[PDB]
Amino acid sequence: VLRPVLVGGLPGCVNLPSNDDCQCWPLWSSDNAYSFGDVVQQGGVLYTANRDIPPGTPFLAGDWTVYTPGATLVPPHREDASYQQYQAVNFNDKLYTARTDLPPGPFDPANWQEISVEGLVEVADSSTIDFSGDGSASDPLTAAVK
Amino acid sequence: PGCVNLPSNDDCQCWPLWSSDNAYSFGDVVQQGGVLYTANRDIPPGTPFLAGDWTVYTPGATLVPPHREDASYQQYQAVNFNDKLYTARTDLPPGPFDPANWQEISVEGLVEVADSSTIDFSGDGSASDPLTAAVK
Repeated sequence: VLRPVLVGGLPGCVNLPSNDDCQCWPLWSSDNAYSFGDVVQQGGVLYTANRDIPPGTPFLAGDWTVYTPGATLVPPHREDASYQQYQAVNFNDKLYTARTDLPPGPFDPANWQEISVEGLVEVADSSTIDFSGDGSASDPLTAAVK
Repeated sequence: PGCVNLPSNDDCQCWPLWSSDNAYSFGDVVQQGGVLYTANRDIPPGTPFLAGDWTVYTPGATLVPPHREDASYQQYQAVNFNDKLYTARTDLPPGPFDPANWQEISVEGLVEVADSSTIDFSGDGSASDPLTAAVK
């Protein structure tokens, strides 16, 4: 129900928020180059990059990604980023780590650390009859021409 | 200056302050008691500040938390399950684990002791750089 309000009694009947907080994070703008993994605000939501963006491109939704500080991402290998030392990345489903600061370019195994473990490759022979064994017993290529 | 007509100019803060009302999702960041913490699971509103759900935040870190059933995950988020490394295929809602979504495995790359046959030669150890190349 509506009830009167006296003089100066306004603050009791209504409450006011606080002034606007500072935009501590930078603001997206097409006049800036961006490297892999930077941070920007746009429309009240934080975002991060996925590739070296040259200035002038509009805000393509395919480039950026939502930013959630508590997550751990392992993006698939890409031919555009500028990765940092000890940077994780997925290639052909194989984990890897950069060795130094890498400028863009095609994948080059010479610069990426790898972990290794022995395995047991499944083998069938078909027209390469007698394909059998693996690398343990030193018999990975038992096959012969059929 | 007595301007009640206007909102009260308050101090400026650049990190969300915890509350009992705001709903949080796995990974959100809050400021509590002058310290920064991070969520561990989707928290419905009204819950108190249970100490078993918020981890101390340290930006330089890098974590691989165990898989859960009450979390929301983004594409390519990494999780540990049965002592194995998994990565999500697409953003997921809360739910039990299933191989369909998560990347089957993240693996390393084998090595092998090649055998030279009498008809065709073998490769070079199957390492990512020297692929196993055979000739006649």
